[PDB]
Amino acid sequence: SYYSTLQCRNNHGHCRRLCFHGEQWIGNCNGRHQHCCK
Ligand SMILES: CCCCC(=O)OC[C@H](COP(=O)(O)O)OC=O
Ligand SMILES: CCCCC(=O)OC[C@H](COP(=O)(O)O)OC=O
Repeated sequence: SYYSTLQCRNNHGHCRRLCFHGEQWIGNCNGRHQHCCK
């Protein structure tokens, strides 16, 4: 329930529903529609 979020944040990412301009969607975080944006 936490490891995808942690892996995202440990690899320069932030969990968002929509990535910011210039960010890449590299995986998902935990929780619904929470996307890892780097
Ligand atoms: C508000 C979440 C608090 C943790 C929880 O209830 O566990 C359920 C899921 C488990 O992780 P998933 O990525 O499978 O949703 O956590 C995320 O909502
Ligand atoms: C139906 C579950 C969708 C979760 C997903 O990872 O993929 C779809 C994403 C969901 O994120 P949204 O921000 O669009 O809701 O859509 C991206 O375009």
